[PDB]
Amino acid sequence: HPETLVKVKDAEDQLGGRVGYIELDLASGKILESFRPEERFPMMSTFKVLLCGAVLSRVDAGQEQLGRRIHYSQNDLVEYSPVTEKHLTDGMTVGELCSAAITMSDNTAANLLLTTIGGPKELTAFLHNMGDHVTRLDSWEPELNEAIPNDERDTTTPVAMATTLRKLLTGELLTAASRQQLIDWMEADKVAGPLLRSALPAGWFIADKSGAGERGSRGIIAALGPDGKPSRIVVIYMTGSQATMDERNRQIAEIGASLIKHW
Ligand SMILES: [Ca+2]
Repeated sequence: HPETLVKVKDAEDQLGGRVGYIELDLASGKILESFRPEERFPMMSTFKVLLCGAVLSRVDAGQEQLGRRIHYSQNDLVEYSPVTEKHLTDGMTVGELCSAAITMSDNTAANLLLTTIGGPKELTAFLHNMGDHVTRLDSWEPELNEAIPNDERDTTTPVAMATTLRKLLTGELLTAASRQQLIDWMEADKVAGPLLRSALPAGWFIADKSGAGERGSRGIIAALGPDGKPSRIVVIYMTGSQATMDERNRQIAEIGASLIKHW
């Protein structure tokens, strides 16, 4: 039952392309283990957590309200909008849109939220303005989903993403209420069952967000730990192969099993 780094390397052997991995201690931020920590990978829908971090930062600044209701039209709807397509008459609140973006990966929700802050370059500026000079969003949905890398638009690195996620979930960049709101949305993720959650023992906490894309791309960002309390950040990305979805999923689940068994 392989050690985590051994399993990550084996996943890469099996899949082709690259697999990147990092594990951070949540309390201290120290890197516990890594593979390809500074190499770029497509974020895919993992960006939607960062987007809601930016929205919450605006809430904390008095520039946005989670209860603000956004109406939109049929023409706004893009691929993979399972929540927003149901609310053409009533619209959705900003907070509902973040729940849809994170928990269901809803693409129209993400686009609507990106509009509230001025687009992908403004999300990049938010990241830069928190000290992440690596991660960048360039595209809207579903173009992000539809894209082949190209290989620097819409990328992060395992360490930049992990670092950034820790800064959103801990410390004081966001208020206590906003850090808790963000982790709640991630805890409520509905579409990442095949990944880390498949390996998760009973009684553990997990808050996560997955992604998938063309050229064998798959990823997950998570805060997890035993006894109902997160205590580590894990980030896993893969890209650059011909792997099927079932194959990508199985490898992420097996990395997950190794990290749990060696915790
Ligand atoms: Ca290799």
